[PDB]
Amino acid sequence: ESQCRQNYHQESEAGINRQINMELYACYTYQSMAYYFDRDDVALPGFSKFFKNSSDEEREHAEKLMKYQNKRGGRVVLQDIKKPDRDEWGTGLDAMQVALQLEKTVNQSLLDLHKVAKSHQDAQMCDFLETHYLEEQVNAIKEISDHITQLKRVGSGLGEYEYDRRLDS
Amino acid sequence: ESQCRQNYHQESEAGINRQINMELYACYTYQSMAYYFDRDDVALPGFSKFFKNSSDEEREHAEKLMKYQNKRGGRVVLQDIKKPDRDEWGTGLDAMQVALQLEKTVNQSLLDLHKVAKSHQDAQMCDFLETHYLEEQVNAIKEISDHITQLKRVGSGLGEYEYDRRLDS
Amino acid sequence: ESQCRQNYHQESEAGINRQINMELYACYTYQSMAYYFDRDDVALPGFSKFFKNSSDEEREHAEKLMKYQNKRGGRVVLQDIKKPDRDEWGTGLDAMQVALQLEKTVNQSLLDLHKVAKSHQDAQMCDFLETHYLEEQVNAIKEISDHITQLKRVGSGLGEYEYDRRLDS
Amino acid sequence: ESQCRQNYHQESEAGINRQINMELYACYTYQSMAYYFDRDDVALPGFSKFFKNSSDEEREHAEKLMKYQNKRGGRVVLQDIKKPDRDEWGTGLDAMQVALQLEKTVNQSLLDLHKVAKSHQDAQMCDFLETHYLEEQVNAIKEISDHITQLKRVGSGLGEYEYDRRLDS
Ligand SMILES: [Fe+3]
Ligand SMILES: [Fe+3]
Ligand SMILES: [Fe+3]
Ligand SMILES: [Fe+3]
Repeated sequence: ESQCRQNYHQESEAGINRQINMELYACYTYQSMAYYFDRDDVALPGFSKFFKNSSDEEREHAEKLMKYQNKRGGRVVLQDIKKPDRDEWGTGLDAMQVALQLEKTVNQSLLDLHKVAKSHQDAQMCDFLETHYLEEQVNAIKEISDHITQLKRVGSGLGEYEYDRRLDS
Repeated sequence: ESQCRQNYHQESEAGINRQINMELYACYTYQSMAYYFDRDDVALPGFSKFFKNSSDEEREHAEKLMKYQNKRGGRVVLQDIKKPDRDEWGTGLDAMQVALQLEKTVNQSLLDLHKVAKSHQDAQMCDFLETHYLEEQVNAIKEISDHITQLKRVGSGLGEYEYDRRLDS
Repeated sequence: ESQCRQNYHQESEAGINRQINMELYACYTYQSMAYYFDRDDVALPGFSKFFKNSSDEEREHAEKLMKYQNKRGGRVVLQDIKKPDRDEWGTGLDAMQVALQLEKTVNQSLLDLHKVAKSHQDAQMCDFLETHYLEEQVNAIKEISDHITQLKRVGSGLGEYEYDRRLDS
Repeated sequence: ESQCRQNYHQESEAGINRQINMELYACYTYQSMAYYFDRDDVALPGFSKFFKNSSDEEREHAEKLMKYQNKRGGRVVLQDIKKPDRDEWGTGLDAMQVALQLEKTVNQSLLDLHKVAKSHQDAQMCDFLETHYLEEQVNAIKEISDHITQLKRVGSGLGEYEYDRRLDS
């Protein structure tokens, strides 16, 4: 047993490893959308940049969990990173609806994992997830929702071009 | 009864006073290690400086609890500060193992006291301890653990000299 | 058929996707080594930083291939990313030997893919791989080889500690 | 026989003169599109600026071949520059489709000429074309292709006006 370990349950630890894989899956999907919108027959560089940055943030989320695992005395165990669901992602509106459901999926995995820690009375881990994970998801979901509403307002064609310019700046 | 007092249980208050004394005990032990490594027959100024700073942080921890006690309407009641366990602390590796067990002791006293506050539904006090106490202990324990692992890697003699240079910068 | 496509053979295209997956696999193994050395019972932060940066570079390599794929009119197709071979990586010297064999694996794949492009007379793709991929692998293999030679010179114990300081500074 | 000449085949030399004329023809067509969009009944100053710059780049490409010709010991021989194919170029989307087919024509000629040099084992000339000509054509074709995709997204009318602002800014 690790010399750090104090108040850190086996179940919390494996949840972290589960969530790490979840973040990496999010990162992989976002990265696929990014280069999907870089395609010459899509050509939406603002959407492309928005998802590339979303990707880099999910990967940052994952490494902080890895860092946390070590801080508490857990051990990182990595699984395969499953490829994204689709190879093509449709219109800009389509990919953002996928993004919303993705972020909500991640939020649920995080809310479940907060439950494990509260159950085991892991107060520090609860605050860790409150401060560094749950608040980001709430902002991320609201922001993507706003995007969805705007993409429906402007419609297709010129409207989708104009919103892409908005993500590009 | 204090005009501040709201949602602050008698048991939470006396736990604070208990923890204050615990922090001061930590400060006193660290201060003893600091000047132990300042001895001419020990002469490890980097270890000396590491523990002197650890001491100053524990004392800062204690005064913030005193400040908190007053914020909530409690009353600070101070007890004797028991002298440290040992007068001499052995090698640099030895004193860090003592430090780890010390920090873990403090972490347990804090985790227990978080339980009192959660039990009394003292949400504000839980966040106070999450934000300002529990996260520091997790970082402090991990950092001391790393030190222990390194002190075993470099061994005694020149290796302990080299690590002391690392704490001195 | 993409309006971009000119002189871009379907076999070259599928190799890019192949190499993309290989780079991502390299990235994943380095990420694993990085947080392996961040463990409290390993505690080699220099080695940890070296592999975290190596990780970030492989992902950079992968995104430039995705970018290239789109430039030539190909289409990115992502596969799973297989978990790294090991969960623990031993000593600093051990993980570097793995890194050399990893880099050589990546170099071999890149060399094979340069063959596919020269066969199809894809001159631009050859220079792309020459300029942005083959030169880095040669430098990377040599640098890791130097690291291996040095880690054997200093031996274990204090010597592995000293080299970790060299990777950190 | 030039005192420079080494490993420079007469067929490579005559191809350079061939390509010089091709670059100048590209330059001339872009110059025509530029002032086509400066017409008061077209009035697309962004498109006009984009093609004026494209014009200036092709002439730059041509002068570097003349410069190269002299470096290797060849001799520049200039032919007529044929008027552009059209006098009017239609919509912004139309002229970009012409531009893509133009760039691909130039790319094809450059690829053929790279073949002539590799056959004659003119390694330096291959890298010259790889470094200074083939990479730019790949980027140019992709950028124009992106433009084509966007001009179809925004449609005509306001959409063509908005994209013109994007090329102007
Ligand atoms: Fe995330
Ligand atoms: Fe403390
Ligand atoms: Fe690589
Ligand atoms: Fe040109």
